[PDB]
Amino acid sequence: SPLLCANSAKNQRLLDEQKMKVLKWTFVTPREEFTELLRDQMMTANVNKALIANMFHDDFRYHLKVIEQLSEDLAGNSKALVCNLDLILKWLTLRFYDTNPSVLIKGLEYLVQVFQVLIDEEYILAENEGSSFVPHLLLKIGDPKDAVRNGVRRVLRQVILVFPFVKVFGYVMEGLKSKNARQRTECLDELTFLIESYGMNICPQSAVREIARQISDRDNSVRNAALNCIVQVFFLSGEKTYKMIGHLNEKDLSMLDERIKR
Repeated sequence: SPLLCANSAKNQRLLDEQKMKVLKWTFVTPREEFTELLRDQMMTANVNKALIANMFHDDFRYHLKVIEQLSEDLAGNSKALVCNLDLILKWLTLRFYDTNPSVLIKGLEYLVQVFQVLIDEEYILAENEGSSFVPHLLLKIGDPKDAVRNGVRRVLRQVILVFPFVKVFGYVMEGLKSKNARQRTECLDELTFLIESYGMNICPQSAVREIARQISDRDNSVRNAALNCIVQVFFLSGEKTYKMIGHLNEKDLSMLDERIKR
């Protein structure tokens, strides 16, 4: 019984969601209705039933096992992975809310192997796969742990190769609303990377406004990140930036300009 079955069941899952027959995979915190839906869908998809059992075990050590098994299975059976990609991405989004660093690091490593396969096979993420996955992944970009943050960034920078970079930009932008200052800081740095990489086509005037608001943040790391980001906008946009940043604390302007230069 292979771990994952190459079938076309993803079509019905995508239709189910579009037609409102199952919950859209979106939430602040995942509760049991999402766990039951995912387990139902994996059942229906002929995912190995022992794997399913391990997937929804409470003990994180069975999650590490699941990831190890999927990682080994990926070389020989990439077709099956792709056929079940949406289920696997969903299962990892649940693991993003668990507090175990080992599970995050190993899940992120696996994801790097997965997205490399998608890139190599020229697979294009369904709208639903991207939407179900990226907001939850981005939640970890501000993790306390260095290896988690690096893993999230590595995966995120693969996602943009197989999913619209304008949509990813949008999801990163949402991170500015976090109550967590490290989340705001890391999302700001990511915006800077994306703007340097894609140019101002990816960054409308309204986003610039939004980014500039973060300069007045009390947390010094958020302030320094927003400044670096507006500076990068300045290098691509020139004095028109000053019309885009809205209207700022003249202390900011001093900090902005003294970073704009030097």
